[PDB]
Amino acid sequence: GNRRPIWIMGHMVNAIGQIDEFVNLGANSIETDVSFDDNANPEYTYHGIPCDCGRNCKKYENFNDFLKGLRSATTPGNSKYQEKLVLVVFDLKTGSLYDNQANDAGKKLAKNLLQHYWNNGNNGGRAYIVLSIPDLNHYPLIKGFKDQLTKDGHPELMDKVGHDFSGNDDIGDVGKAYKKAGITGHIWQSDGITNCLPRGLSRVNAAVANRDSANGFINKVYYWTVDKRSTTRDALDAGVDGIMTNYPDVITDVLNEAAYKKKFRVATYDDNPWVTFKK
Ligand SMILES: CCCCCCCCCCCCCCCC(=O)O
Ligand SMILES: CCCCCCCCCCCCCCCC(=O)O
Ligand SMILES: CCCCCCCCCCCCCCCC(=O)O
Ligand SMILES: O=P([O-])([O-])O[C@@H]1[C@H](O)[C@H](O)C(O)[C@H](O)[C@H]1O
Ligand SMILES: CCCCCCCCCCCCC(=O)O
Ligand SMILES: CCCCCCCCCC(=O)O
Ligand SMILES: CCCCCCCCCC(=O)O
Ligand SMILES: CCCCCCCC(=O)O
Ligand SMILES: CCCCCCC(=O)O
Ligand SMILES: [Mg+2]
Repeated sequence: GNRRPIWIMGHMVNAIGQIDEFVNLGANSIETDVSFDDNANPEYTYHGIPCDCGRNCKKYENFNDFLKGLRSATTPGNSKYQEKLVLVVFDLKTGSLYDNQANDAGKKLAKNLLQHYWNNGNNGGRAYIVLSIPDLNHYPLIKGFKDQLTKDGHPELMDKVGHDFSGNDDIGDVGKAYKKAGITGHIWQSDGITNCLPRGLSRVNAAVANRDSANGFINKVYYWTVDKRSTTRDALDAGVDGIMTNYPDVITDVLNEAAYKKKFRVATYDDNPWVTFKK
């Protein structure tokens, strides 16, 4: 059948200069960490120690600076436009926030994205955005984000926005979280572990099983963080849509192998990241 489109997601892309670095190695997507200040305002694109093996953990920008850089990379006609960069996953580090600030955090995020990424609707960046939340109890962040876009007069930008709960929770628990949030599509399901530690495929298989069942809730599945060819082949054999990596060129090389070229292709802007793939 048709080739499954694959998102090769550059991991921990937190300095503006790293956008080109990862995209030029073959990434069509990037993942970026978002720290929050004491008021639930996004503050930095900062991961900090501990981080993935072989990586500098401390590259960062003021969050709005990174957003303007991301906008340049994703706005057709810009000197720095990268046609290939089509999805951004914001890893919202909401661990520093009280649970009752989750909604506020969503609103502040929407304000920053609207102002600095989507440029108030004036020739904004075109990439699809996944809001990745590490704690199921922070689901009210989603409603906050939405409600803020709506108040600012850009509710249509939600068409470009999707969702992830990244905490490796039980899949049934994740589904219940979405049910509470009233979310019924644009769902990516992360599964993984730092590149420093070994992991099996049981939960990723279960996420794929949910995605491909008639009444499942997951649209796309991604595995993280994968820096090895063997692991890449395993994840692709398992049927994942996305692979998050410190080395996009490693993933690219595997996808360019004759056997894999026949079953997979690098996703482009016209592949809707919210739509479950069918052969
Ligand atoms: C919107 C200004 C961002 C800077 C925040 C500094 C003061 C903290 C605000 C408390 C959060 C209440 C949620 C408001 C959402 C909003 O309208 O920004
Ligand atoms: C290959 C034997 C098992 C892997 C050992 C765990 C290693 C931690 C993750 C980093 C592995 C990536 C391999 C080198 C990356 C590269 O291609 O430059
Ligand atoms: C982009 C070319 C696709 C069609 C190629 C037919 C399959 C043969 C591929 C053999 C592996 C060579 C890897 C080259 C990857 C590339 O740059 O396209
Ligand atoms: O893999 P994922 O669940 O999307 O989120 C990632 C992991 O949770 C881990 O914290 C890491 O290295 C990156 O900072 C995050 O992207
Ligand atoms: C109703 C019992 C909750 C089932 C588990 C839901 C998963 C996370 C949701 C946290 C919010 C708790 C609540 O108000 O339901
Ligand atoms: C829970 C976040 C962990 C990020 C990955 C850090 C790698 C392991 C470091 C350690 O030994 O502690
Ligand atoms: C939190 C739900 C976000 C999805 C936004 C798209 C549809 C919203 C329906 C509505 O207008 O209320
Ligand atoms: C480099 C791969 C070339 C295709 C050979 C086998 C084609 C097939 O699947 O029928
Ligand atoms: C497609 C609907 C997504 C949210 C519902 C999650 C579930 O199936 O329990
Ligand atoms: Mg991260």
